[PDB]
Amino acid sequence: HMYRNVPIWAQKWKPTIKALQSINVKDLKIDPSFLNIIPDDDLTKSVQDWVYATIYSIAPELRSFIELEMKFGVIIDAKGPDRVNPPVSSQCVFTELDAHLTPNIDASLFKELSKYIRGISEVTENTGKFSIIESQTRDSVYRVGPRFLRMSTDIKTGRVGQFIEKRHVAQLLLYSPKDSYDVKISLNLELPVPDNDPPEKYKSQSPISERTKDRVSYIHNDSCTRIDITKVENHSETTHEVELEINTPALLNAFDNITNDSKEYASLIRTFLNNGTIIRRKLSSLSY
Amino acid sequence: HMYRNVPIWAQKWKPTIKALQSINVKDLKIDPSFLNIIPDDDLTKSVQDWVYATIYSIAPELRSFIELEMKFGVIIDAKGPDRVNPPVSSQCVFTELDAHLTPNIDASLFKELSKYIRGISEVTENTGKFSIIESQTRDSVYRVGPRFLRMSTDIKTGRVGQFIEKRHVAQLLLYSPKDSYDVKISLNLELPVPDNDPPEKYKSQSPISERTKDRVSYIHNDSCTRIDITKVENHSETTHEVELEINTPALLNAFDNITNDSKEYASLIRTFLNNGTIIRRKLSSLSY
Repeated sequence: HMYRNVPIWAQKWKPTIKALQSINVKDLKIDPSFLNIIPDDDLTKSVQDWVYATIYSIAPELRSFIELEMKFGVIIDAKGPDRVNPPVSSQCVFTELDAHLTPNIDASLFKELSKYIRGISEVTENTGKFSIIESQTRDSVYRVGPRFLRMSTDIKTGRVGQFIEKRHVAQLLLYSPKDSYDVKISLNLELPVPDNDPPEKYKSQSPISERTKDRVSYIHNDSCTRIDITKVENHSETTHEVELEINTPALLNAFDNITNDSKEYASLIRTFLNNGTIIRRKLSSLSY
Repeated sequence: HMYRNVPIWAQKWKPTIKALQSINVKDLKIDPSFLNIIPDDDLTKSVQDWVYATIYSIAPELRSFIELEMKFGVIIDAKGPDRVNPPVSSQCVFTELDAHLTPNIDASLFKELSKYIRGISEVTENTGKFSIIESQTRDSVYRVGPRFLRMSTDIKTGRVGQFIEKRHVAQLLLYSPKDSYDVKISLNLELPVPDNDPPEKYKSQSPISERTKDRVSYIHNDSCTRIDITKVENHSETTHEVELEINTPALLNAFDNITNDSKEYASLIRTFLNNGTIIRRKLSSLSY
């Protein structure tokens, strides 16, 4: 598990993740179930299985370069410009060949959600739970041939922050018909470029694409989550992006402990989705 | 709310049902969310809304005749004999014109699930939680014209148990693609026939349909639920039916308290679905 990687189509064990035991809460009024457990709902079990399969398919040395993120926007199918409209009416994993999501949320909604999140961060009873990080970076993509290298530059001190090759490993599309946006959950790799020097080699040539990002990040260490709210100019097309990202460290430690003690892995996933849902719901209630 | 009934298309207030607060459990290792709440998942919120709308649309005097049940079987669409196959991959409310479910589960599965439930009822630590009721009844449907009256007769002492008019008010279809069966959630009315005598009037004439039911019921008062496992001969076509039914009393008391204290209504629903899910999952794991 820790020291191997197997392709998704060849994996045979799925770790058992047990349901939350009826917590030690004041004797409730109603048992949660006749077994006295709270079974995970179907979408959280799916995500738990998918995230485990996809990590277990990447080479152990590559695993600390994992980024697991949820991005908001609308799922569009291969044929039609409009949001997909399967015959379902509650949230679910959406599996249609060529369906895609481009992260982007209405500008007005983005500014009311930013105020909401800023307001939640300043309530005096939760102020030592969040930290706010504001940043402005220019990401430029260079082709080597053919590989695409992304170099990130901070606006103030034009020092190259990150120099990497980003590889898309997998994505789930969550169709959310009660909501004004759907969500894509992505597992990418951000692999640091090797021996190729950043500043020396590519200051000279022209990127094939440049994105400027103006971003406010809210880090909530107690739920292992970060919320990133960004205005991006895509060279120029503007998008407004809202992302939730899980802390990699904590993810890799939970995944390494899955045989030993499934419970850490299972409530990391549960919280990530619970944070996701709060944002999704707040964006839908602001849309009225 | 209590003393009115409004049609579904005309209802304007939806009660707010709050998320479970981070229970008083040993300080967990991970906050459940950045708000410190556990938002309800989308299918439980849907069911909570649907059940409230549908009760609120029935006339207050008719409400104690409500039966809220979950039945297992497969959703089939209008055109094709096979189980529906929308492009989704986790459980969701399934909304396709003319889609239908006929309650019926493989005979072999039904006998292994009966053993499982009997085994769960006899574990010494949960034996004062369940009671088992075995019964054999013949239900005969008579048309008056045109209304259909169902009279129920117990096999031993051929005394007519129930004499009623059953009215279907609504149904939700839950598409469960990870499972071997789907579920239909139904809200019916079982209205007791008025002044028409049972034994005198219809011993003479012939029913338009007769069903014999051999049933074992497991009553779990602490979760307000009953599990009913029945072999039915439909005059003769045999079906094997598995149903979960919520206790009406408790449902009507929770619904009456929804403005005052939403939490009873919300965890009655949550448990019903949690019980449903255990049965669904056990039926799917027995199917391998």
